[PDB]
Amino acid sequence: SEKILFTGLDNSGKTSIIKVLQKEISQIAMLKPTRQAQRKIFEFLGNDISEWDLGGQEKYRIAYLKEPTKYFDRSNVCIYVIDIQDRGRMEESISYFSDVIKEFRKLEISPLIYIFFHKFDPTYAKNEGIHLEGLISQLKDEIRNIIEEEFNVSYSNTTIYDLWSIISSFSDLLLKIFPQSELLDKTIQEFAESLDSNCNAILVLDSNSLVIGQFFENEESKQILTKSTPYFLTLNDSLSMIIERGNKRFFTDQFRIKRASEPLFLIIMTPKRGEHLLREKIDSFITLLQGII
Amino acid sequence: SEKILFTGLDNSGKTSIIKVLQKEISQIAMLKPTRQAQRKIFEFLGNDISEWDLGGQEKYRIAYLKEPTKYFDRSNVCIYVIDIQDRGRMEESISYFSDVIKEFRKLEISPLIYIFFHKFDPTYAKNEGIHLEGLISQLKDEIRNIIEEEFNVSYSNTTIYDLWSIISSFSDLLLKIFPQSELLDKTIQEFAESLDSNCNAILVLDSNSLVIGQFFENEESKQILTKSTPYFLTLNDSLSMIIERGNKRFFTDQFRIKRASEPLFLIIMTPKLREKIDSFITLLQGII
Amino acid sequence: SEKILFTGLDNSGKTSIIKVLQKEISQIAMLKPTRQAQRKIFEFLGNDISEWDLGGQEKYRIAYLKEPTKYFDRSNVCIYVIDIQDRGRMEESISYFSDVIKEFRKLEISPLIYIFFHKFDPTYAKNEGIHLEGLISQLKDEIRNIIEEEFNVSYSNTTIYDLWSIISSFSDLLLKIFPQSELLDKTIQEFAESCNAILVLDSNSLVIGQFFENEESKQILTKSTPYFLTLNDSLSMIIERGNKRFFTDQFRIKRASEPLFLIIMTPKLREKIDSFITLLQGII
Amino acid sequence: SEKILFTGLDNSGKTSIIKVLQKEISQIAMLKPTRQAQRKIFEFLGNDISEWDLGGQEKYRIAYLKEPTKYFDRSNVCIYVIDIQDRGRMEESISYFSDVIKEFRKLEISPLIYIFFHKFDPTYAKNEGIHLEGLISQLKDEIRNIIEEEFNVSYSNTTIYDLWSIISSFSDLLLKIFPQSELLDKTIQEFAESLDSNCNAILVLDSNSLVIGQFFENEESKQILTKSTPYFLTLNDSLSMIIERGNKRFFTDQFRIKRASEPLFLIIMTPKLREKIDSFITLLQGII
Amino acid sequence: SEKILFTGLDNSGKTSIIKVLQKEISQIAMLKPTRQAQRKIFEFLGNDISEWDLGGQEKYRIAYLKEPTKYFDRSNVCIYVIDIQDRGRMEESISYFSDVIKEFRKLEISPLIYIFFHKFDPTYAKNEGIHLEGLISQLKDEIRNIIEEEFNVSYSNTTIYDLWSIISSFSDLLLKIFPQSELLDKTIQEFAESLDSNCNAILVLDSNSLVIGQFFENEESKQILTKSTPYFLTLNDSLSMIIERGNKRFFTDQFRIKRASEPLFLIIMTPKLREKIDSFITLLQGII
Ligand SMILES: Nc1nc2c(ncn2[C@@H]2O[C@H](COP(=O)(O)OP(=O)(O)OP(=O)(O)O)[C@@H](O)[C@H]2O)c(=O)[nH]1
Ligand SMILES: Nc1nc2c(ncn2[C@@H]2O[C@H](COP(=O)(O)OP(=O)(O)OP(=O)(O)O)[C@@H](O)[C@H]2O)c(=O)[nH]1
Ligand SMILES: Nc1nc2c(ncn2[C@@H]2O[C@H](COP(=O)(O)OP(=O)(O)OP(=O)(O)O)[C@@H](O)[C@H]2O)c(=O)[nH]1
Ligand SMILES: Nc1nc2c(ncn2[C@@H]2O[C@H](COP(=O)(O)OP(=O)(O)OP(=O)(O)O)[C@@H](O)[C@H]2O)c(=O)[nH]1
Ligand SMILES: Nc1nc2c(ncn2[C@@H]2O[C@H](COP(=O)(O)OP(=O)(O)OP(=O)(O)O)[C@@H](O)[C@H]2O)c(=O)[nH]1
Ligand SMILES: [Mg+2]
Ligand SMILES: [Mg+2]
Ligand SMILES: [Mg+2]
Ligand SMILES: [Mg+2]
Ligand SMILES: [Mg+2]
Repeated sequence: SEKILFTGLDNSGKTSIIKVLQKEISQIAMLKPTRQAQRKIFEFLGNDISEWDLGGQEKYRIAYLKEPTKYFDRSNVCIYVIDIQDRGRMEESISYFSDVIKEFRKLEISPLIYIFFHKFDPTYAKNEGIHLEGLISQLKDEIRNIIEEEFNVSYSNTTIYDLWSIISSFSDLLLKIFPQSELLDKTIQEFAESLDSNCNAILVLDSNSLVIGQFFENEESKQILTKSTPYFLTLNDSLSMIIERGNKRFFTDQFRIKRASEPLFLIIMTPKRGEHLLREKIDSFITLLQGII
Repeated sequence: SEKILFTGLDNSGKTSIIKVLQKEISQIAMLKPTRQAQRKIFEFLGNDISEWDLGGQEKYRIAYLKEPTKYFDRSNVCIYVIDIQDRGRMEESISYFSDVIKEFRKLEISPLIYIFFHKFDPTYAKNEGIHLEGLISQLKDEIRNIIEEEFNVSYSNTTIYDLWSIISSFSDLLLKIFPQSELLDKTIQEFAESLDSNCNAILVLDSNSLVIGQFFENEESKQILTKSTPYFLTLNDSLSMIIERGNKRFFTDQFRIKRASEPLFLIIMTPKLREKIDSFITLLQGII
Repeated sequence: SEKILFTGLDNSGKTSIIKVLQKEISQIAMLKPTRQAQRKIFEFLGNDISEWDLGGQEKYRIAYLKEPTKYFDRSNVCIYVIDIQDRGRMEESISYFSDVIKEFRKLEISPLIYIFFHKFDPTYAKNEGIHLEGLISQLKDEIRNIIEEEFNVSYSNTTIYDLWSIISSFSDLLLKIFPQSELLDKTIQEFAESCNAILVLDSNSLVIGQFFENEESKQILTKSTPYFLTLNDSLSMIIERGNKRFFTDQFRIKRASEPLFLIIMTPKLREKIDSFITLLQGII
Repeated sequence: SEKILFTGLDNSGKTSIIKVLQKEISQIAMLKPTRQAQRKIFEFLGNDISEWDLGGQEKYRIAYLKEPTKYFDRSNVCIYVIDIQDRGRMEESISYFSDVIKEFRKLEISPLIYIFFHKFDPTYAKNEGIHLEGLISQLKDEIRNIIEEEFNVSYSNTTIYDLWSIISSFSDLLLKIFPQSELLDKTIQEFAESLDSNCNAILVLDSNSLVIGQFFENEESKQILTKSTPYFLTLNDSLSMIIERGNKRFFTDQFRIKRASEPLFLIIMTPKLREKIDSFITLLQGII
Repeated sequence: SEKILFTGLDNSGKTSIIKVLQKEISQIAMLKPTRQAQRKIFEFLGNDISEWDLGGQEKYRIAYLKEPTKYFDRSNVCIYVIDIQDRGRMEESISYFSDVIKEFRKLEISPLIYIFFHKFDPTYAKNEGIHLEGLISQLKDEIRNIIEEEFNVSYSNTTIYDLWSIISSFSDLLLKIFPQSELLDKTIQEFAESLDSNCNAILVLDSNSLVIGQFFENEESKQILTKSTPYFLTLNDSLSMIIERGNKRFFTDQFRIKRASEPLFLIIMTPKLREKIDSFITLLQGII
């Protein structure tokens, strides 16, 4: 299987990120500090994945460093969550990150390192401007000096007030473990162009609502589709569909692949003024996706 | 202002019904016994209505009867909620119903009485069958002997597992307080027939999602629209729309009327013209 | 009957504050933008109080200013909520505050104005420090220029991450509407002298009386009382945890429907508590 | 590792039971039908245990039986949940239970079979009485004819309206996977007797609030401590202790054992000595 | 021989009903709780019948269910008596009834079940109204669910304040064991119409004063004769007769049938011929 480890200081936001990934946002208010490690198992495209949420209180971080084989071993990815709104605890956070990397070195493993600069809220980021960007740049410099190019590192700005920032970062991480064929993007890109200027955006999602494939004509089309899709997903699950809302038309479809348990979800967005997508075009597209993914 | 009173024994389901009406079903798992009377104010078509939820524990029921002018006076509608799954407490429920009716008599007021035979769940109703039907018929006989034709009494079977049963019963109650013109049903019927064989069902809702007008070509069209509308409303609120799914097409629209604060909601289901809709809405704005 | 009006821009936090007051914190994650005016009624010491939660989205603010008599009239207290983390919307917030004050002037009423500097979170205040205090000073100066000594104005810092900040501020507001006798504080002050802390709460868990020997005792009792309440309501009592001892009691007053709650924290006498309760029942 | 499997028909209540075990009762109102298998990992006295929640809708049960090695294999316990309020689906429930037992036989494994007669609510049980008792007796006969003494079977009446019904059954189930020494029951018994007539009830809980040991002088002392302890825990967790309410006094304590990660919880109820509690704790640390 | 079983909870009124049948109403005030089973033998139309009065206190009921073959075996009729004034013991009563039926199932016998809804006093029934009727209808449903159409069940409302209610129910019970020829009712009907409109009511009784045949022109004629007959019997016993009183005339006669030990009693009420009577007696002698 695969092991994904969430770690970081207490209050950094690890459990809230997980609650977003589980579509259980309503449980974020009732969140208490996580006690030791909480573990669950989920499936990504036919592969079972174990997820570890390490409670970040100091009494728990010490226990993690006392029995490192129990917690840090066999990790394929380490998600390290930093509360970028809490400058006063950043030095402490980098210090605990150095301890975690040191444990990986003693175990002689090199998991993918994914840093979530978390609580990067829209309101907070707008009011803080380049002052916040400079702080993140200093954080990366400290992280690079600790990593010393012995680990692969990725960085993402995340916030529970932007579901896409969490979904796409977690999807990008899973697709680094399970790389996709270049044919996938080439097929999606060619399908969009075969519609002749009548395709603003496409998403291919799995049963966890994680992103398997994507296309965006521009930044505005990306914002419209990624912000509307969760509500269309809620509608689909509660009830193929065609939805006209505002100046856009949405085509939604479910399809299965051989190796995965549950169906995948396809959504295509076009201008409302555009021609209706021919069903035979969507079906041939789905047939290729079933052979590529 | 109009006064609507929720009363009945504890555990009968009054607050859960209100939570359904407030679109807050998720809080039903968190419900505690209601402490005495809880009150809110909402608007229905430009009229304010105060809503009283009276906690049903015995210590509160005694307080209600000790100071009747503070709780039962000026009530325009009394909703009496009966847990029809609790046979063992029905005699106590009817007994307390007699007390409430007596206080109305002493105050010399005649509010509309609306019985909610509540917790009429689909699974429960299917397993209990004619026994539950006979048990409800016996409850009605006891209520009739208490009322003695001195009050207008309506009945409905309700359950939180059927949102339509609660929404349409409460809408029916409010439309008895505020009667509609006969032109409304005629306009909805005439608009439906003007679509040839291409109009299965219509719903006109207010901002509380209460039913102001309705049309159903048959029972199957009624089931499809009433079960699907709550999810379209959640989508519309979370974001004019058109939704095609299966063999049906759904048109949703919002329009305002002069006397009401928030817009109304129109949804039309057809098998799979903006002018017909715009002209329909214009007629509704002059009638509703 | 008294009318309390919650207003301010959308996203400022008004409904979350109300949810804390209703002991419904678990619903804050499920909150959506409030549509128009949501109204409820509750009792405070035998008095009925109507509470108005005005949705702050611009389309609703335009409707409030189009029909001022329907929303702002007969207001006894206006609670104006400002997201002090959102400097980018502060000019917009002060401008709408000016419009609200103007409607009060045209109605010729003078409600108590209670400003909540909301989202004053412990982490945010720790990191912003003195820069945030200067910002609050600028807001007070603007509000002063708008009020022009025609309204009584009070200020409070609030955050859903400090339940006491919201409970005490709202209690302080209600005690300005319904003033208490000075004998209440003196009776509590003298009972303790006869004690690290004392709270007298009503059935809404609002603060009717309080005593705190020092800042440390205050933090201990204020943070512990909700769970002592949760224990009580869900279930007199005597509790010992740590180096402290707690005494909880319930009693009724003549004009109130539900009982009041008394909790005393001492370092670790029935007759002295019963005489203290007797005096409270004759003063509150 | 150990594997616990929740299965049964859709709507039987499996996920609600798990929500109670996870101290997330507030989320029961938000539950949706479970899609295929949901899996979590928890610790019981130092042992990692995988928990499988198999969604019960028919399209999922067909998938389970198509690939029985992926779902039923290596199971230590099978919890089969039956909605005993839904007589109309009991024949369907027993038939799927027989299919599950058949898959265990083809795998040549013998998990403990634990039947939960769920939704045994206080109100429903009181109103149905002996009529429901006879129906449960008929269910046991069908289960026994399916088992044919090839499996170990346990039965429990459960309901989300009685938290102890679910906690104690799940605790009883875990203690059969990990049998305890007879010294634990004797030690708890002797300590309660060393207090003379000053010990009404004792509970020893783990960090999951599952029951490791228990003592009850009589049925009334059992109902007082079990219904009070969740609020004594929520107090302690959200915040040693002594509490006096009514005619009772309570002592709470936390202690750790060598092989477990988180502390255990001890609570003693007496009618209204620190050295005696410490020595009793020291004994438990060498026995558990 | 035939076996009739009187059973039911203590205080239900079993022994009081038997005292009415034995013409010993004066002993009702001296009744104590019956200790275990009391047994008598009486003759009905040439057939010996054993009558078991089972004491209903719980310690006796437990003794019955411990040795079911001694008490319940070979029963031809089980009379179950329910005090319908005591709602607080109806669950206990229905539960014990379920136990008795379970013993008949294990014995693989199917006696006639006769339910006496007892203490249906005129004053109590008048004051309780349809509330008592619903309760009896509820009890009837519980009995049906317990029986599952495996037994013949009859019902009657009985009370010691209406001798006819007890006499006619016990008579109807015995005639179900020993069905009569259809020529009997046709003969009584034909004799009545042969007297023109000069025949309001007829009773044919045995030496136990049980009703072998009856005829009533209307309800008033039934109430007059059924209420006057007990005193006519006492006069006849204490001493053929003719009695004129008010606007009615009563003819009484005694006759024997070949298979019965003691004479039968014929009473005819007419508005105010020996030969007609003698021939009517002759037909009855060969039909009964
Ligand atoms: N503004 C903002 N707040 C957030 C965000 N994410 C989480 N929070 C809040 O931050 C607090 C910390 O959340 P948690 O998820 O419990 O943090 P944690 O890392 O799991 O803490 P531990 O359980 O001790 O490990 C919670 O009150 C969240 O509501 C975010 O993206 N933006
Ligand atoms: N099966 C079923 N249960 C229901 C239904 N409605 C409410 N309940 C449950 O019945 C219980 C009673 O809920 P409440 O709404 O608090 O009852 P109440 O009348 O408000 O009781 P008081 O607050 O004491 O007056 C709750 O546990 C609900 O979940 C229903 O329609 N069907
Ligand atoms: N950090 C922080 N966030 C808060 C606080 N209070 C509320 N929020 C968040 O701010 C957002 C706005 O909350 P609301 O209470 O709905 O704001 P509102 O004033 O009611 O907005 P309208 O309904 O449009 O009038 C929500 O996401 C809350 O979670 C707080 O004290 N601190
Ligand atoms: N009255 C009563 N209702 C219950 C009880 N437990 C669960 N329910 C209700 O039963 C319904 C089914 O609950 P679930 O837990 O989702 O059932 P499930 O077995 O998980 O169904 P699937 O996800 O399809 O497998 C929900 O509406 C619950 O509220 C109970 O103990 N008593
Ligand atoms: N009002 C009223 N009381 C009755 C009636 N029949 C019996 N009772 C009273 O009910 C009480 C019970 O009478 P029993 O005949 O001794 O009852 P039982 O079933 O024989 O009791 P056990 O001997 O213990 O089995 C007596 O006090 C009677 O006076 C009736 O028809 N109406
Ligand atoms: Mg956490
Ligand atoms: Mg309630
Ligand atoms: Mg709001
Ligand atoms: Mg489920
Ligand atoms: Mg007797």
